[PDB]
Amino acid sequence: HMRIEVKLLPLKDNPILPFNYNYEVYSQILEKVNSIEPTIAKLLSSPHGFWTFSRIIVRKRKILPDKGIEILSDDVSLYISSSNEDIIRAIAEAVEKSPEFKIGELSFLVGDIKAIKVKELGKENVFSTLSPIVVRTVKFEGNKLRHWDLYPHDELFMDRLRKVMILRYSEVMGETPKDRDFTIEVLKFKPTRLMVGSSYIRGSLMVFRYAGSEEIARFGYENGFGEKTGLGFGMVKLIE
RNA sequence: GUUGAAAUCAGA
Repeated sequence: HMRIEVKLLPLKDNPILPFNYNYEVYSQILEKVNSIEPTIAKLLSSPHGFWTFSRIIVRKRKILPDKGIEILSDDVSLYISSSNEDIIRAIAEAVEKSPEFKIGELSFLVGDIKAIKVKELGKENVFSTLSPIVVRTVKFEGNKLRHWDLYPHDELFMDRLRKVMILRYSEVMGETPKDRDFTIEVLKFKPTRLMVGSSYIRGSLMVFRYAGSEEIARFGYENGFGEKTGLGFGMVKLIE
């Protein structure tokens, strides 16, 4: 359960963070890490989600709807997580060696990095999404193939999330989990839409209660829930 | 983890 909090310090003031940063944070960690440990960088780039990171966290903020999130605080925070402590250790080094980050017009500077004290998981957990959760299927639109994104109110959601976690689990943990069952109940739910590169990915910001396989619970906690976790999706905080 | 949240919403 290696999880870090990277602190970011905004150059200048009246700083405005753009709404869609996913691809830019992803590709910048991917390079920084590639310089230090090319071998791990290939894990970060995998479709299978060997790690997750969160929304850029701005504690004191206000919404400017056509521009972005104004940072009224001194600092913002990124939370990176992974079940593999080699990945976490490499990201921490690489980011320290190349502390500059550019997002849109803005530029940050990596401040203190902190390992995070992690509460233990029970039989039943209440999770909250730090980055939205993505579950995709495929559909024909006319003569074209389309990503079609699912939300928890969709009938196929639970079915596809099970399948994606079991599949992800086997690839990154190496074997299938002994216990393949779980159910989740949605407490609070909001839809969101991110532009990553050329495309739009839709997902779920949500609070939910998980019940089920202990090995899957702990996998999603560390590597994120759902798909595209590598692009900063599906990361969850644990709560009471 | 002071985000129980953060605009936009099927895209040519």
